[PDB]
Amino acid sequence: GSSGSSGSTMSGYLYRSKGSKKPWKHLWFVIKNKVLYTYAASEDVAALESQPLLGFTVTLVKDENSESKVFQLLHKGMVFYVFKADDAHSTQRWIDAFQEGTVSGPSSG
Repeated sequence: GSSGSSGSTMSGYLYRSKGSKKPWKHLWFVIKNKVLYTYAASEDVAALESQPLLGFTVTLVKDENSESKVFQLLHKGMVFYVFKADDAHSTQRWIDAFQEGTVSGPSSG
């Protein structure tokens, strides 16, 4: 329960990695139709890749660079790729953004 609503679920440059000690990758990402699309530039003409968050998972990682500003994209239980967010606040967003992506929301009403 925070932030208004004006734009896509989440969109911002992040750093992809296959784990620690691995080289980061500056790429653009977006969340649409509950799918994690890949990009290169904000003003891109087409997504580099597209991967649905159906069955996937997310979790916070200790990491060395950050303490709680970087997460990992789990898939079936195994880490698919790493992701670093600007600040902690952001991370949480991406996290919940990735968490609420695989799920469909809790039971209400």
